[PDB]
Amino acid sequence: GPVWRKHYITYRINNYTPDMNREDVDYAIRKAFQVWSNVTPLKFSKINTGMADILVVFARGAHGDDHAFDGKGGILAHAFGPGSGIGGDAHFDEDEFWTTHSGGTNLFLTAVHEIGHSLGLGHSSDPKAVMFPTYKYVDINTFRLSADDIRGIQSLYG
Ligand SMILES: O=C1NC(=O)[C@](CNC(=O)c2cnn(-c3cccc(F)c3)n2)(C2CC2)N1
Ligand SMILES: [Ca+2]
Ligand SMILES: [Ca+2]
Ligand SMILES: [Ca+2]
Ligand SMILES: [Cl-]
Ligand SMILES: [Zn+2]
Ligand SMILES: [Zn+2]
Repeated sequence: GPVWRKHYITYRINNYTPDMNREDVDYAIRKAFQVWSNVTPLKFSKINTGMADILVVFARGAHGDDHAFDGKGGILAHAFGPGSGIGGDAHFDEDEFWTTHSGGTNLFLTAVHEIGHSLGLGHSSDPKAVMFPTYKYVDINTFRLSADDIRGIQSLYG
């Protein structure tokens, strides 16, 4: 698959989940981008106007792309690999209950996984990997990418 042919990447939060405080949503997303920028040459910037590379969206059901969300449970989010338009964008299922910790589905951890896809990673067979298919909560205070994750992203971006 493709990679981003540039190191300065922008994101915009299209809309905010009513589940969380807006500042917590901003924080979770910013910290998620930071995870990946720490291990790559990529720099992520939040923009408030115009078209961003990565649009962050909360939506439910069929929401205008090829893939409808499915209510509470099952699919938590999806994202599109590098490219123009919908490429890079990360969509979070509003039928989930997004939380700062483990009360519902953790937005930070979900966002790390989705951003990985936005940057061109597929899934990992390592259960320790953030790119493993199955969501599970981990202590976010001790959160780190696996060796499988770091190798994955550095093979794409150095
Ligand atoms: O992005 C996606 N890839 C997929 O295969 C689906 C299903 N998976 C999920 O909804 C999802 C979201 N986050 N996590 C997760 C996993 C492991 C650790 C972690 F921190 C978060 N899994 C599918 C394409 C709809 N969406
Ligand atoms: Ca895009
Ligand atoms: Ca769902
Ligand atoms: Ca919700
Ligand atoms: Cl919580
Ligand atoms: Zn979507
Ligand atoms: Zn995935």
